Amino acid sequence: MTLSILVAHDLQRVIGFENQLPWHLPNDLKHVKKLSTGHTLVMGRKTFESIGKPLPNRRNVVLTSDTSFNVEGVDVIHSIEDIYQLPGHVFIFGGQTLFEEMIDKVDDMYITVIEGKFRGDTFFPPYTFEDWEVASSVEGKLDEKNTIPHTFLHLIRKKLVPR
Ligand SMILES: NC(=O)c1ccc[n+]([C@@H]2O[C@H](COP(=O)([O-])OP(=O)(O)OC[C@H]3O[C@@H](n4cnc5c(N)ncnc54)[C@H](OP(=O)(O)O)[C@@H]3O)[C@@H](O)[C@H]2O)c1
Repeated sequence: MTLSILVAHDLQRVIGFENQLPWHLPNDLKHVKKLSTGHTLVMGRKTFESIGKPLPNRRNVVLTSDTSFNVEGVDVIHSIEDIYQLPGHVFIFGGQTLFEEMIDKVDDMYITVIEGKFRGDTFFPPYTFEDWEVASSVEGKLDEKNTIPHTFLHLIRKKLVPR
């Protein structure tokens, strides 16, 4: 069951400020929608509270220690271990804590690199391309509504081989 990270981060790996995306970029929300519709998003509780409602047309799974959590349209899990039981293509959708927890465990990552420097208070963990093969790299198209340069990366973990 393919396990992927799904994230947008800026040139300094910022992913959030005051529990919201620091950028306004409609084409990347379209990207997220295209990739995850019909599949599963796993997210930590703050990320979920940030969006406020489940994203439509896909399974929303929320990781929390709160056994009181029960939101309509949302499935709850209480540990990381539960992620590996989830059927199908599972995307780790945030936030900083969950990415830190999962970056060493996922098969691959769909990263939108936001090609600017924003003020942030939450970050994606450092990673090196030494470890990740660029399966694809696609420059986002800019327009009136989408004015920050950005790049769609699909990265796949490199195998460790002798020599
Ligand atoms: N740029 C992007 O693509 C993107 C995408 C999504 C989110 N974000 C940003 O990320 C930020 C939030 O990140 P964050 O790290 O502060 O919060 P987070 O990871 O979204 O939520 C953390 C919460 O998840 C629960 N949790 C995490 N690990 C757990 C475990 N092993 N077992 C049980 N529960 C666990 C805990 O909830 P309880 O405290 O309820 O137990 C924890 O407080 C927001 O600013 C958001 O905008 C960015």
